[PDB]
Amino acid sequence: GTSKLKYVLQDARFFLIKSNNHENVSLAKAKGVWSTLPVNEKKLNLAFRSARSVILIFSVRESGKFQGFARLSSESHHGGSPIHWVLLGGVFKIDWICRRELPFTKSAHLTNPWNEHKPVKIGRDGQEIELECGTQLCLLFPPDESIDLYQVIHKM
Repeated sequence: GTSKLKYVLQDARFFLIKSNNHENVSLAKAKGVWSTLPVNEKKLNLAFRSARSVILIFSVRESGKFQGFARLSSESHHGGSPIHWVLLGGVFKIDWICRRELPFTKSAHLTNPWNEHKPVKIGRDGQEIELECGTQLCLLFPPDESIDLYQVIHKM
C-alpha cells in the first residue's frame, strides 16, 4: 500500500542529495547515515527541527537515476563511529523509506518551483524540493516491500 508512505510525507520537507559515487550511497544504505558539507549541514539541521519529516532524495551524479530516499532521524553529530566515505561535518542518522532506483525519465513531468521550475532531477547537492513536487517524486518510486514504515511513523 501507499497510505503509511503518504502519512510519513505529510507536511514533510524534501532535499535533493547529489553524490559523486555509488559507494557512498551504498554505505549510507547499509549504515543508515549521511554526511554533507557544512553549508548543507546547517540547512538540514534547521529543517530537522522545523518539520515533522525531512526527506533526503539521493542521486549519484552521471547515473541518470535517483537511488532512493530516506528520512532524517537525527540532527548531525560528531565523534561517532568513523565512516570510510570515498572523498565534511557531522553525521546524520537516516531511516531508509525506499532503496529502489527511479530513472530520471520517469520524473520528467515534475518541476521544482524552488529551482526556477527546472525538472526536479536538476539541482545542486542540498537543493530544497517544494512540498508538492517532492511528494509526487517520492510516490513515483517503486514500492520497497522490504521496509516497514510502522517503525518510521513511531519516531515522528
